Amino acid sequence: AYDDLHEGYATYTGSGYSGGAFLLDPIPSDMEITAINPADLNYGGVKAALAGSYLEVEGPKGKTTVYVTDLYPEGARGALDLSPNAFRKIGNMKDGKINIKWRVVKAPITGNFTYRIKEGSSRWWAAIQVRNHKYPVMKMEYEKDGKWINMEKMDYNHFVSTNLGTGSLKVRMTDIRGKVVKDTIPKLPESGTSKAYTVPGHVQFPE
Repeated sequence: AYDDLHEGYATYTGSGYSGGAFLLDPIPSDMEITAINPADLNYGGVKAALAGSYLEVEGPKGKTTVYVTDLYPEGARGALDLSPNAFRKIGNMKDGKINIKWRVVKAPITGNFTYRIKEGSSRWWAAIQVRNHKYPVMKMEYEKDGKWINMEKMDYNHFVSTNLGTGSLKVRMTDIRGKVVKDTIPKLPESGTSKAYTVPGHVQFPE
C-alpha cells in the first residue's frame, strides 16, 4: 500500500531548505525538496514515517523526485509543497497550484546510514535520527539486557526512548517494506549533550 499512487495538488515555497520540521539540515540549496501534508506524513501509524523519504511526483509537464524535508502545516491528503526547482520541472509556476500524482520511491543515494543524536541526549534520554536511508524508516529498536526495546518516532524525525543502557548501542531498523538491518553506534554520553552531533552508519536498506 506504500507503493500506491497518490493524487493531490502541489504548491511551492523555499522554506524547506532550512529549519524544516524533520531537522534534516543542512540541505543543499540546489536540491529538489518538498513539504508533505500531515496525513500522508504519518503512514502506518508511525509519526514522520515519510520524513526523509523520496517521492516521485508527476505534474502536467513531467516527473521528478523530491526529498521530504518538512511538514506542510494544515495541508490536505495528497498535498505537497514543492521547492521552485522541482515545481518548475513538472508544472507551470504561474499556475500557483497544480494537480499531481506521486508515490514513495527508492532514495537515489549511495552509502550507508548516518545517525544524528539530538542535543540533550544521553543514556537517560535520547533522540536518534536516521539519515541517508534508501526507504522510509518505520520503527527503530535498541538492545538492552538481551531484549529489543522499541523507540517511538517523533514529529521531528527522531526516534526517542529513555534508559538506553550502557556501553555502545546496538540498534536495528525496519523500513516501510519490512526490511530489517542491524548496526552499532558508539555509547551515549552520561549527561545530555549541549549540541547535536552525527555518527557514521555502517549499514543500509537493501536495494
